[PDB]
Amino acid sequence: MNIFEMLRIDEGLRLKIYKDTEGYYTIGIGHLLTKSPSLNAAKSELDKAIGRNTNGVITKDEAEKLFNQDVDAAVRGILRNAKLKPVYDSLDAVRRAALMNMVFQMGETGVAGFTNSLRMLQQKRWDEAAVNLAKSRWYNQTPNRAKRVITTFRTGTWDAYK
Ligand SMILES: [Cl-]
Ligand SMILES: [Cl-]
Repeated sequence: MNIFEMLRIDEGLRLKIYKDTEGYYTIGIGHLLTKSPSLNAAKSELDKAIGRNTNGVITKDEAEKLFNQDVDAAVRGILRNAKLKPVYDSLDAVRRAALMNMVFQMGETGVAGFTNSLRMLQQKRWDEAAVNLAKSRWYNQTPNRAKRVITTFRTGTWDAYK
């Protein structure tokens, strides 16, 4: 298992524009197009991202390419963020994948706001962090996915995804 497979599981794969759990227009493997309520705006962002007139539909290859870019961006966002980098540097490989999953879902800024949980992860206080992470809107809104990521930080293994 790895980051790509893990996210592919959590996000799924859709080839036509769709609305995510927050009702925003998305496509592919969790690639957020826009927060605006306009479908046209979404088709516009889509074409600009793919580089052709898509008409709201993309191929598998195109989805994958977006996904690759998004994963890379996530790492790099981690590494440039002063509250995140240090955490990431302290963790082992499986747990780094759990931090990336969260950044991919909620953005760098959203995760950096889990100050207290971050501190706990840095200290390697697994159970405590797991409890603190669950006291969040993130957990109450997408509880199954959040449980998977949380178990991942708690245990340092991929069991939740096997
Ligand atoms: Cl893009
Ligand atoms: Cl969920």
